[PDB]
Amino acid sequence: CEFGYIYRLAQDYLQCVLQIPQPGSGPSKTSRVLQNVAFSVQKEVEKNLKSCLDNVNVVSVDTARTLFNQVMEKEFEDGIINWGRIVTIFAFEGILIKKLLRQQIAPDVDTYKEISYFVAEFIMNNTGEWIRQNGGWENGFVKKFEPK
Ligand SMILES: *CCC(=O)N(c1ccc(O[C@@H]2CC[C@@H](N)C2)cc1)[C@@H](C)c1ccc(Cl)cc1
Repeated sequence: CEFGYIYRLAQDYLQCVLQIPQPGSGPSKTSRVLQNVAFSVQKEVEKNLKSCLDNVNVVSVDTARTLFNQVMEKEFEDGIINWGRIVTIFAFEGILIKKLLRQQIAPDVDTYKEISYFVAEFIMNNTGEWIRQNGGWENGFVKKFEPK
């Protein structure tokens, strides 16, 4: 799976990138596994996209949503879904939140909550069926990516 679960994953990942994990009992096992794998992918994508990223201006949540939709169209154009592509969604929201921290006009500290929202909406609406059919986060994602 439902929106709330995926929203919590997307928010936890933005708090990880922004170095502001929520004080308390901490993230779930699924969220901890995803943070590790998505960060590794994010570092590689930032290096590969360096020139592109140096000339982008993520000045608002609306612009971050437009850019996110454009990358997502190119990422899933062949219609296939797999777990690596789903990790790449999280890597792109991590890049967008870093850019918005630096370039947002009239910055708003709760902006990661709006970015998490549209990332969860995309994941639920476009990959939600595939995820449930492949075991969800607990019996699909975690089983594939948890430490050996
Ligand atoms: C610099 C180009 C650009 O502004 N954007 C962009 C287009 C396509 C990308 O595709 C990556 C590489 C191929 C796919 N596997 C994904 C990346 C970036 C826009 C649309 C954009 C810039 C920055 C961010 Cl973080 C998101 C989108």
